[PDB]
Amino acid sequence: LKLDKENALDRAEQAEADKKAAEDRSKQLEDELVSLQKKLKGTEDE
Amino acid sequence: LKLDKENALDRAEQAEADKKAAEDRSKQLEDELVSLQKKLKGTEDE
Repeated sequence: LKLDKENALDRAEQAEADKKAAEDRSKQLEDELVSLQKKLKGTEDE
Repeated sequence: LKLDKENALDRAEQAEADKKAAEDRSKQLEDELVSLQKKLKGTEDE
């Protein structure tokens, strides 16, 4: 049914939204591995 | 519709696989951020 696709799609769509969120978390963490590494090196340089 | 529960379920498996890969990266990056933070603080306290 449309409801089985809608539910499976909600899982897929939400999973894509969750990929966006998971990607936002991981790209932000990578940006923050850079900020932490940069700040680590900020502190290492200091 | 009829096969979309299946296409969307497989899409969800893939979308979940990718939100998971992004989330696994978030966790790995979270561990690295934290490691960098511990090292940053190692260097900041230093």
